[PDB]
Amino acid sequence: SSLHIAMFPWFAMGHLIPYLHLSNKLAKRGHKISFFTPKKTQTKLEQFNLYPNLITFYPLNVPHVDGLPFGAETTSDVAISLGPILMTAMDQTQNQIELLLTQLKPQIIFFDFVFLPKITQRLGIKSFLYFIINPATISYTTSPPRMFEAENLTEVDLMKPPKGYPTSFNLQSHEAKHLASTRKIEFGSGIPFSVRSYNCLSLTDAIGFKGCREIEGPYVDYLQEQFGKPVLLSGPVLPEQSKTALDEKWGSWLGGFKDGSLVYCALGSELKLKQDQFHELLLGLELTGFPFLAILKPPVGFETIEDALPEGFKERVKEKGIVHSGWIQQQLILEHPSVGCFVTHCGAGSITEGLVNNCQMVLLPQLNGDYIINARIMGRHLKVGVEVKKGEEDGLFTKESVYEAVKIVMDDENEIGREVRSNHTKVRNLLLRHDLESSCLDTFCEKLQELVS
Ligand SMILES: O=c1c(O[C@@H]2O[C@H](CO)[C@H](O)[C@H](O)[C@H]2O)c(-c2ccc(O)c(O)c2)oc2cc(O)cc(O)c12
Ligand SMILES: O=c1ccn([C@@H]2O[C@H](COP(=O)(O)OP(=O)(O)O)[C@@H](O)[C@H]2O)c(=O)[nH]1
Repeated sequence: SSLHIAMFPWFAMGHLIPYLHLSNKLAKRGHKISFFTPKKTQTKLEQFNLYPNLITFYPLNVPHVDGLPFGAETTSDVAISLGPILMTAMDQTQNQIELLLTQLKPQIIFFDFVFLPKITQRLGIKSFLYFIINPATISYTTSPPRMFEAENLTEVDLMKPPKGYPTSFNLQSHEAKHLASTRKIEFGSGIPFSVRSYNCLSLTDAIGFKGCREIEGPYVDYLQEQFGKPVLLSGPVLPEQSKTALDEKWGSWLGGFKDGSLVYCALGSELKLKQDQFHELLLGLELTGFPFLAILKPPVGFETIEDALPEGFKERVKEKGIVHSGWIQQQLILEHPSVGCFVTHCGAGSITEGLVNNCQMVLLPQLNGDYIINARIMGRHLKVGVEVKKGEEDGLFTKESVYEAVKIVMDDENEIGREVRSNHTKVRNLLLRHDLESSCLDTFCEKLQELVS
């Protein structure tokens, strides 16, 4: 029988988009989806709704919170430092969420962040905490062994995995320092960041993650053993095709370059670089001599790309490089045959989009636990990309380190480049295997049915 599932993702494009990809896959199997979205953002989401008769959007008014910029609805609307205020606004949607659940009466609600399970169990609805970040990240920072240390968890503590963690990788000093401090910072309604997610993990009926057994399996197993409740896998949430073909302006421009010759660089929809690293990144791309398309916000303190470019940059790169601030159809750009290299901030959505395509991956994780852990897994475990080197204590890169990583992967005679290409091909063949995503969804839907039994 078909399930009625409500979707309540965090107010961020990197959560809304894969939640909607998954919504489409579930609607193809006959399930009815009630998709909760901030009101103005719904217009930008319609392009991803392939089953409008089964997936219905329900708008949420993002409430005012002192400090939240007027009209803001997603993390793409606010500086990263204002994310906690947007979380307070999510928390404050509780009244309109309660109303929606009582009228719509879904069997299950998928959610982020809102530690909701008390309301749903009052209403006889099953709560499902559904992550689109890596379960390796949650396992590393939010498993019970980490939370019982409370404020005694130091940077030295975070240089080791928690007890029982299933794999090994290394963090740099500045990364463990970042994890140790930001963990304690309030993220919405006075709740420390890791406490919030741990409360969600503890109070929800079941947990799910984007991913497959072959890659995410050890982490989901560890989390199931630690929290003693089902931790499901949805499959890798392969991107669905959009109803909008590639913008002719980009299609024309990309089509002027030889196959596999262009370096595409994008650091997602949320973050802004500081000027000095913006300069180092752009000079590093220029040094390679390959054509490039860099999708970047103007750096901190600047309002236009033009004002922040290194001196003489436009004049030198001419028509071979574009640095662009606006939202583009990244999934369609990565499919274009001109693209030979993807310099990625290692957001989990961008990683999936890179892996299912042919571009060589250069890993430039920004300062966020999931980006860093995705980068270590991709660079050291799957070995599908080359990571740009950062200073151990300062977390900064040089233009020469960007140049070096791109040069390695784009050099047909470089054996590291050939290696990461071969490994990437193996991972793409896995993720696109004719029965991989379907058998993940088969198991996923069987366990959701068990949950509502
Ligand atoms: O990046 C992490 C992350 O997601 C991001 O969190 C950012 C906070 O600044 C932004 O909000 C951003 O948009 C969002 O994607 C979540 C998270 C997601 C969904 C949940 O339901 C939830 O409970 C937790 O947990 C983490 C836990 C870590 O220890 C380290 C991490 O790096 C993350
Ligand atoms: O200009 C842009 C920026 C991002 N994306 C998409 O937005 C999502 C970003 O998710 P990810 O986890 O990679 O990064 P975030 O933006 O959340 O840091 C992915 O599906 C990207 O394809 C896009 O289409 N155009």
